[PDB]
Amino acid sequence: VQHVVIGPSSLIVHFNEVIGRGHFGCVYHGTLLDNDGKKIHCAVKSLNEVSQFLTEGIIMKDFSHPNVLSLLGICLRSPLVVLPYMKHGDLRNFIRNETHNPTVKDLIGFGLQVAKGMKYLASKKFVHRDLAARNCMLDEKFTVKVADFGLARDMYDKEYDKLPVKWMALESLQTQKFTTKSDVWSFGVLLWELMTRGAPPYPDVNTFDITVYLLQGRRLLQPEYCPDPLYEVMLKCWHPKAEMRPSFSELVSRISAIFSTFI
Ligand SMILES: CN1CCC(COc2cnc(-c3cccc(Cn4nc(-c5cccc(C#N)c5)ccc4=O)c3)nc2)CC1
Repeated sequence: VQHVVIGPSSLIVHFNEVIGRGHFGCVYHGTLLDNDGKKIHCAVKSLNEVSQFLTEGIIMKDFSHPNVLSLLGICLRSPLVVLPYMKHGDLRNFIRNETHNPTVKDLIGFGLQVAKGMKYLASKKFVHRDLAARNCMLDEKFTVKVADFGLARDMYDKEYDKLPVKWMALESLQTQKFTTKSDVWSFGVLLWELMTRGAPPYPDVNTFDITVYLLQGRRLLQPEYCPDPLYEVMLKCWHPKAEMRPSFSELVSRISAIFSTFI
Protein backbone atom coordinates (compact mmCIF):
# COMPACT_ATOMS: atom_id res chain seq x y z
CA VAL A 1 0.00 0.00 0.00
CA GLN A 2 3.01 2.32 0.75
CA HIS A 3 3.85 3.05 -2.94
CA VAL A 4 0.21 3.83 -3.85
CA VAL A 5 -0.78 6.09 -0.88
CA ILE A 6 -2.31 9.44 -1.90
CA GLY A 7 -2.10 12.32 0.61
CA PRO A 8 -5.50 13.82 1.52
CA SER A 9 -4.17 17.31 0.67
CA SER A 10 -3.51 16.17 -2.96
CA LEU A 11 -7.11 14.97 -3.48
CA ILE A 12 -10.27 17.02 -4.01
CA VAL A 13 -13.44 14.92 -3.77
CA HIS A 14 -16.70 16.44 -5.08
CA PHE A 15 -19.23 14.71 -2.86
CA ASN A 16 -22.03 16.58 -4.71
CA GLU A 17 -21.03 14.98 -8.10
CA VAL A 18 -22.04 11.31 -7.79
CA ILE A 19 -21.10 9.49 -11.02
CA GLY A 20 -21.78 5.88 -9.89
CA ARG A 21 -23.55 4.02 -7.10
CA GLY A 22 -22.58 0.65 -5.59
CA HIS A 23 -23.43 -1.48 -2.53
CA PHE A 24 -20.07 -0.80 -0.82
CA GLY A 25 -20.15 2.93 -1.65
CA CYS A 26 -20.43 5.71 -4.22
CA VAL A 27 -18.26 6.90 -7.10
CA TYR A 28 -17.54 10.65 -7.12
CA HIS A 29 -15.82 12.98 -9.55
CA GLY A 30 -12.46 13.96 -8.07
CA THR A 31 -9.35 16.00 -8.81
CA LEU A 32 -5.74 14.90 -8.33
CA LEU A 33 -2.67 17.12 -8.52
CA ASP A 34 0.46 16.23 -10.43
CA ASN A 35 4.03 17.40 -9.49
CA ASP A 36 3.63 20.27 -12.01
CA GLY A 37 0.23 21.55 -10.80
CA LYS A 38 -1.87 20.00 -13.57
CA LYS A 39 -5.32 18.75 -12.53
CA ILE A 40 -6.04 15.08 -13.32
CA HIS A 41 -9.68 13.86 -13.42
CA CYS A 42 -10.51 11.17 -10.87
CA ALA A 43 -13.29 8.76 -10.07
CA VAL A 44 -13.12 8.29 -6.30
CA LYS A 45 -14.72 5.11 -4.99
CA SER A 46 -15.91 5.16 -1.36
CA LEU A 47 -15.79 2.08 0.96
CA ASN A 48 -18.18 1.50 3.93
CA GLU A 49 -13.19 -6.28 6.90
CA VAL A 50 -11.84 -3.12 5.17
CA SER A 51 -8.26 -4.46 5.62
CA GLN A 52 -9.42 -7.78 4.06
CA PHE A 53 -10.89 -5.87 1.04
CA LEU A 54 -7.67 -3.86 0.55
CA THR A 55 -5.63 -7.11 0.91
CA GLU A 56 -7.75 -8.84 -1.79
CA GLY A 57 -7.67 -5.82 -4.13
CA ILE A 58 -4.07 -4.53 -3.78
CA ILE A 59 -3.01 -6.99 -6.57
CA MET A 60 -4.59 -4.52 -9.11
CA LYS A 61 -1.65 -2.10 -8.72
CA ASP A 62 0.52 -4.82 -10.41
CA PHE A 63 -1.79 -5.07 -13.47
CA SER A 64 -1.00 -2.91 -16.49
CA HIS A 65 -2.78 -3.25 -19.81
CA PRO A 66 -4.52 -0.61 -22.04
CA ASN A 67 -7.82 -2.53 -21.79
CA VAL A 68 -7.75 -3.05 -18.01
CA LEU A 69 -8.67 -0.42 -15.41
CA SER A 70 -5.61 0.86 -13.51
CA LEU A 71 -5.45 2.14 -9.91
CA LEU A 72 -4.27 5.71 -9.35
CA GLY A 73 -3.96 5.20 -5.59
CA ILE A 74 -5.61 4.93 -2.18
CA CYS A 75 -6.40 7.95 -0.05
CA LEU A 76 -6.04 7.00 3.60
CA ARG A 77 -7.83 9.21 6.14
CA SER A 78 -12.82 5.21 5.58
CA PRO A 79 -10.33 4.76 2.70
CA LEU A 80 -11.04 6.19 -0.74
CA VAL A 81 -10.03 4.35 -3.93
CA VAL A 82 -8.68 6.68 -6.61
CA LEU A 83 -9.37 5.51 -10.16
CA PRO A 84 -8.91 7.17 -13.60
CA TYR A 85 -11.99 9.08 -14.73
CA MET A 86 -13.82 7.34 -17.58
CA LYS A 87 -15.46 10.17 -19.60
CA HIS A 88 -18.05 7.99 -21.36
CA GLY A 89 -18.92 5.91 -18.25
CA ASP A 90 -19.93 2.24 -18.39
CA LEU A 91 -20.09 0.39 -21.73
CA ARG A 92 -23.73 -0.69 -21.25
CA ASN A 93 -25.10 2.85 -20.67
CA PHE A 94 -22.87 4.09 -23.53
CA ILE A 95 -24.37 1.64 -26.09
CA ARG A 96 -27.89 2.48 -24.77
CA ASN A 97 -27.18 6.31 -24.94
CA GLU A 98 -28.54 8.50 -27.76
CA THR A 99 -25.73 11.11 -28.06
CA HIS A 100 -23.42 8.60 -29.89
CA ASN A 101 -24.18 6.15 -32.74
CA PRO A 102 -21.71 3.30 -32.62
CA THR A 103 -21.58 1.31 -35.87
CA VAL A 104 -21.64 -2.56 -35.96
CA LYS A 105 -17.79 -2.34 -36.49
CA ASP A 106 -17.41 -0.02 -33.41
CA LEU A 107 -19.45 -2.52 -31.31
CA ILE A 108 -17.28 -5.46 -32.49
CA GLY A 109 -14.22 -3.25 -31.73
CA PHE A 110 -15.51 -2.72 -28.15
CA GLY A 111 -15.81 -6.55 -27.82
CA LEU A 112 -12.27 -7.05 -29.19
CA GLN A 113 -10.94 -4.55 -26.61
CA VAL A 114 -12.69 -6.48 -23.78
CA ALA A 115 -11.23 -9.76 -25.09
CA LYS A 116 -7.70 -8.17 -25.07
CA GLY A 117 -8.15 -7.00 -21.46
CA MET A 118 -9.44 -10.44 -20.46
CA LYS A 119 -6.55 -12.13 -22.27
CA TYR A 120 -4.18 -10.08 -20.06
CA LEU A 121 -6.15 -10.93 -16.87
CA ALA A 122 -6.26 -14.69 -17.79
CA SER A 123 -2.45 -14.65 -18.43
CA LYS A 124 -2.06 -13.35 -14.80
CA LYS A 125 -4.43 -16.25 -13.72
CA PHE A 126 -6.94 -13.66 -12.53
CA VAL A 127 -10.62 -14.63 -12.69
CA HIS A 128 -13.07 -11.71 -13.01
CA ARG A 129 -16.36 -13.50 -12.01
CA ASP A 130 -18.55 -10.55 -13.07
CA LEU A 131 -17.73 -9.79 -16.72
CA ALA A 132 -20.63 -7.78 -18.20
CA ALA A 133 -20.99 -4.57 -20.29
CA ARG A 134 -22.01 -2.59 -17.14
CA ASN A 135 -18.64 -3.53 -15.61
CA CYS A 136 -16.44 -2.18 -18.45
CA MET A 137 -15.71 1.54 -18.83
CA LEU A 138 -14.94 3.85 -21.80
CA ASP A 139 -12.38 6.59 -21.56
CA GLU A 140 -12.10 9.91 -23.56
CA LYS A 141 -10.51 8.02 -26.51
CA PHE A 142 -13.32 5.38 -26.55
CA THR A 143 -10.82 2.81 -25.17
CA VAL A 144 -12.58 0.08 -23.21
CA LYS A 145 -11.29 -0.76 -19.78
CA VAL A 146 -12.26 -4.04 -18.11
CA ALA A 147 -13.21 -2.69 -14.67
CA ASP A 148 -15.09 -3.87 -11.41
CA PHE A 149 -12.23 -5.94 -9.90
CA GLY A 150 -9.90 -5.55 -6.94
CA LEU A 151 -10.48 -2.24 -5.11
CA ALA A 152 -13.08 -1.22 -7.76
CA ARG A 153 -15.24 -4.37 -7.20
CA ASP A 154 -18.91 -3.69 -6.46
CA MET A 155 -22.49 -4.27 -7.67
CA TYR A 156 -23.23 -1.18 -9.79
CA ASP A 157 -26.55 -2.42 -11.31
CA LYS A 158 -29.63 -4.47 -10.20
CA GLU A 159 -28.75 -7.48 -12.44
CA TYR A 160 -27.98 -9.80 -9.47
CA ASP A 161 -29.98 -12.29 -7.34
CA LYS A 162 -26.08 -11.86 -4.93
CA LEU A 163 -24.81 -13.28 -8.24
CA PRO A 164 -25.05 -12.17 -11.90
CA VAL A 165 -26.84 -15.39 -12.89
CA LYS A 166 -27.66 -14.22 -16.48
CA TRP A 167 -23.92 -13.85 -17.24
CA MET A 168 -22.88 -17.08 -15.37
CA ALA A 169 -21.72 -20.34 -16.90
CA LEU A 170 -23.83 -23.46 -16.43
CA GLU A 171 -21.23 -25.05 -14.05
CA SER A 172 -20.98 -21.86 -11.93
CA LEU A 173 -24.81 -21.76 -11.55
CA GLN A 174 -24.75 -25.43 -10.47
CA THR A 175 -21.61 -25.68 -8.28
CA GLN A 176 -20.53 -22.02 -7.72
CA LYS A 177 -17.21 -22.78 -9.50
CA PHE A 178 -15.65 -19.75 -11.16
CA THR A 179 -12.74 -20.07 -13.64
CA THR A 180 -11.30 -18.25 -16.75
CA LYS A 181 -13.59 -20.63 -18.77
CA SER A 182 -16.66 -19.32 -16.93
CA ASP A 183 -15.37 -15.73 -17.76
CA VAL A 184 -15.37 -16.88 -21.45
CA TRP A 185 -19.12 -17.73 -20.99
CA SER A 186 -19.71 -14.22 -19.51
CA PHE A 187 -17.73 -12.73 -22.42
CA GLY A 188 -20.19 -14.39 -24.83
CA VAL A 189 -23.16 -12.71 -23.09
CA LEU A 190 -21.19 -9.40 -23.19
CA LEU A 191 -20.79 -9.74 -27.05
CA TRP A 192 -24.57 -10.32 -27.23
CA GLU A 193 -25.18 -7.12 -25.10
CA LEU A 194 -22.93 -5.21 -27.55
CA MET A 195 -24.75 -6.53 -30.65
CA THR A 196 -28.17 -5.69 -29.15
CA ARG A 197 -26.91 -2.27 -27.89
CA GLY A 198 -27.52 -3.02 -24.23
CA ALA A 199 -30.68 -5.13 -24.29
CA PRO A 200 -31.19 -7.23 -21.12
CA PRO A 201 -30.37 -10.92 -21.75
CA TYR A 202 -33.27 -13.42 -21.36
CA PRO A 203 -35.80 -10.58 -20.66
CA ASP A 204 -38.80 -12.90 -20.07
CA VAL A 205 -36.78 -15.26 -17.83
CA ASN A 206 -36.68 -14.63 -14.07
CA THR A 207 -33.17 -14.77 -12.50
CA PHE A 208 -34.22 -17.89 -10.47
CA ASP A 209 -35.25 -19.79 -13.65
CA ILE A 210 -31.95 -19.44 -15.70
CA THR A 211 -30.42 -22.91 -14.86
CA VAL A 212 -33.49 -24.91 -15.97
CA TYR A 213 -33.79 -22.65 -19.04
CA LEU A 214 -30.18 -23.34 -20.22
CA LEU A 215 -30.56 -27.09 -19.48
CA GLN A 216 -33.62 -27.37 -21.79
CA GLY A 217 -31.24 -26.76 -24.76
CA ARG A 218 -31.52 -22.97 -24.97
CA ARG A 219 -29.18 -20.07 -25.67
CA LEU A 220 -29.58 -16.31 -26.36
CA LEU A 221 -30.90 -15.75 -29.92
CA GLN A 222 -28.84 -14.19 -32.71
CA PRO A 223 -29.29 -10.41 -32.75
CA GLU A 224 -30.44 -9.00 -36.14
CA TYR A 225 -27.20 -7.04 -36.84
CA CYS A 226 -24.90 -9.73 -35.42
CA PRO A 227 -22.73 -11.28 -38.16
CA ASP A 228 -22.94 -15.11 -38.42
CA PRO A 229 -19.23 -15.78 -37.46
CA LEU A 230 -19.71 -13.57 -34.33
CA TYR A 231 -22.84 -15.59 -33.33
CA GLU A 232 -20.78 -18.79 -33.79
CA VAL A 233 -18.12 -17.28 -31.46
CA MET A 234 -20.90 -16.60 -28.83
CA LEU A 235 -22.14 -20.23 -29.21
CA LYS A 236 -18.55 -21.54 -28.64
CA CYS A 237 -18.27 -19.32 -25.48
CA TRP A 238 -21.44 -21.03 -24.17
CA HIS A 239 -20.12 -24.60 -24.76
CA PRO A 240 -21.55 -26.91 -22.02
CA LYS A 241 -17.99 -28.26 -21.45
CA ALA A 242 -15.78 -25.51 -19.94
CA GLU A 243 -12.53 -26.99 -21.36
CA MET A 244 -14.01 -26.80 -24.92
CA ARG A 245 -14.67 -23.02 -24.76
CA PRO A 246 -12.21 -20.83 -26.68
CA SER A 247 -9.39 -19.18 -24.77
CA PHE A 248 -9.30 -15.34 -24.61
CA SER A 249 -6.18 -15.56 -26.85
CA GLU A 250 -8.28 -17.45 -29.49
CA LEU A 251 -11.16 -14.93 -29.03
CA VAL A 252 -8.79 -11.98 -29.68
CA SER A 253 -7.45 -13.68 -32.82
CA ARG A 254 -10.92 -14.63 -34.19
CA ILE A 255 -12.65 -11.34 -33.33
CA SER A 256 -9.79 -9.26 -34.81
CA ALA A 257 -10.31 -11.21 -38.12
CA ILE A 258 -14.14 -10.47 -38.07
CA PHE A 259 -13.49 -6.81 -37.12
CA SER A 260 -11.10 -6.46 -40.09
CA THR A 261 -13.84 -7.50 -42.60
CA PHE A 262 -15.83 -4.24 -41.86
CA ILE A 263 -15.21 -0.98 -43.74
C1 LIG B 1 -24.01 11.01 -17.57
N1 LIG B 1 -22.70 10.51 -17.10
C2 LIG B 1 -22.05 11.54 -16.26
C3 LIG B 1 -20.72 11.01 -15.69
C4 LIG B 1 -19.78 10.59 -16.84
C5 LIG B 1 -18.54 9.92 -16.24
O1 LIG B 1 -18.94 8.93 -15.27
C6 LIG B 1 -18.04 8.07 -14.71
C7 LIG B 1 -18.54 7.04 -13.91
N2 LIG B 1 -17.69 6.21 -13.33
C8 LIG B 1 -16.37 6.36 -13.49
C9 LIG B 1 -15.47 5.31 -12.94
C10 LIG B 1 -14.16 5.20 -13.40
C11 LIG B 1 -13.33 4.19 -12.94
C12 LIG B 1 -13.86 3.20 -12.12
C13 LIG B 1 -15.19 3.25 -11.72
C14 LIG B 1 -15.75 2.18 -10.82
N3 LIG B 1 -16.62 1.35 -11.67
N4 LIG B 1 -17.79 1.81 -11.93
C15 LIG B 1 -18.65 1.18 -12.70
C16 LIG B 1 -19.96 1.84 -12.94
C17 LIG B 1 -20.14 3.21 -12.67
C18 LIG B 1 -21.36 3.82 -12.92
C19 LIG B 1 -22.42 3.06 -13.39
C20 LIG B 1 -22.25 1.69 -13.65
C21 LIG B 1 -23.33 0.90 -14.16
N5 LIG B 1 -24.17 0.25 -14.56
C22 LIG B 1 -21.01 1.09 -13.46
C23 LIG B 1 -18.31 -0.08 -13.29
C24 LIG B 1 -17.08 -0.62 -13.01
C25 LIG B 1 -16.21 0.14 -12.17
O2 LIG B 1 -15.10 -0.29 -11.91
C26 LIG B 1 -16.00 4.30 -12.13
N6 LIG B 1 -15.85 7.31 -14.28
C27 LIG B 1 -16.65 8.20 -14.85
C28 LIG B 1 -20.48 9.60 -17.80
C29 LIG B 1 -21.86 10.12 -18.26
